[PDB]
Amino acid sequence: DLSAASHRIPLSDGNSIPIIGLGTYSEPKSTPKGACATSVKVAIDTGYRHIDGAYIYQNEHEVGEAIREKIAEGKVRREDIFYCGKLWATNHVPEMVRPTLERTLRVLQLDYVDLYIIEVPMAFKPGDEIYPRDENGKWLYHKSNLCATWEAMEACKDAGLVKSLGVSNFNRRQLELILNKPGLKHKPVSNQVECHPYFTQPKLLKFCQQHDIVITAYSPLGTSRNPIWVNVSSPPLLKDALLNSLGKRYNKTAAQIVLRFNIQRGVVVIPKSFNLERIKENFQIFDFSLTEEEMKDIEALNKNVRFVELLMWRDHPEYPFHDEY
Ligand SMILES: NC(=O)c1ccc[n+]([C@@H]2O[C@H](COP(=O)([O-])OP(=O)(O)OC[C@H]3O[C@@H](n4cnc5c(N)ncnc54)[C@H](OP(=O)(O)O)[C@@H]3O)[C@@H](O)[C@H]2O)c1
Ligand SMILES: CC(=O)[C@H]1CC[C@H]2[C@@H]3CCC4=CC(=O)CC[C@]4(C)[C@H]3CC[C@]12C
Repeated sequence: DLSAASHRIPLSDGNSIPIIGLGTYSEPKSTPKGACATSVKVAIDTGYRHIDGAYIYQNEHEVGEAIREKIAEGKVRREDIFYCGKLWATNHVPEMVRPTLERTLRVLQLDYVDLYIIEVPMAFKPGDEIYPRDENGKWLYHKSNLCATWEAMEACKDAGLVKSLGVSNFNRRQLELILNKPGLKHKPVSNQVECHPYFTQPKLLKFCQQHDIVITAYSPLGTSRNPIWVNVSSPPLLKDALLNSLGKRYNKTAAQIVLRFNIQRGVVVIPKSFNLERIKENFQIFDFSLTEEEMKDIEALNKNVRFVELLMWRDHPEYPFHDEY
């Protein structure tokens, strides 16, 4: 079915998305300059055809540098590359959407993005600062209006600036808001959420499937486990007994096992790695498959505990993690 040379799955709007991609978030202060660019280039050489980034990751220019260099040398045509960008909370005001996308296009120095998604359903105070916090370190929110922001996203697709529209960190309620929006033009084709064996997203996955929405699993390897923002109550996913046990059976690492798990269930995975060897390791998941019994035992590992809770925003009206799914 899926192979290293062909692993794109269809999107509801007629487009397709490579089932695996390279995540590009990396802690700014502790990341060498050019590391992201080198990684994207290595990923493209390894066979990746999907890159996931965000202006707020502060390396979107490196991502564009790498993509342009690979297109320039003839390694791939623009049409063979799939890039997903995101609209941060401080840019949800309708009039700000298009200018925000245009900036990303200018940073990448490309004509369009394959996918553009609302980064979080929560809106923050519009401005230069991506993390609005007053004197008391308190967070400066902003009234959200997903429907209105979505209409502005639709205009971007109508202008040909982006091929597919989607969302990230949206719960069932927030997804219905768009899906049932009066006079909806473009339905979201993807919802990027935390997904892995410890948080399988069983109910959100089935809901999305009912609406032909494809799920993209961010933090598919369980995150970098940075205590500054990651919930480490759960043990390291890649140290899991079953996952490592299964890895031995197929002579694959636990990481490869968890990635295969999600793609086999139709979930797009975007593992991040700026390490030459691990970039290629994560791509080696088409030369084997898991049995239904193993798939069930892996899914049974779900703990319903998120590595990415973002508790500091649990008070925001659009906080998505309060609801069951
Ligand atoms: N939309 C959202 O709200 C949201 C939130 C979080 C993340 N994301 C996106 O999702 C991407 C993926 O998630 P993430 O970066 O949080 O996490 P992740 O992909 O789950 O894990 C990354 C961590 O795993 C390491 N790693 C990679 N391959 C490995 C392997 N085979 N064995 C052992 N360790 C390995 C990486 O280190 P090395 O680099 O040294 O290999 C890094 O520390 C992001 O980079 C971003 O593009 C989106
Ligand atoms: C405020 C703060 O500490 C920052 C540092 C690391 C940041 C996170 C880095 C990863 C990330 C990627 C996204 O696409 C959405 C938001 C998140 C989940 C960021 C939310 C804000 C954080 C938690």
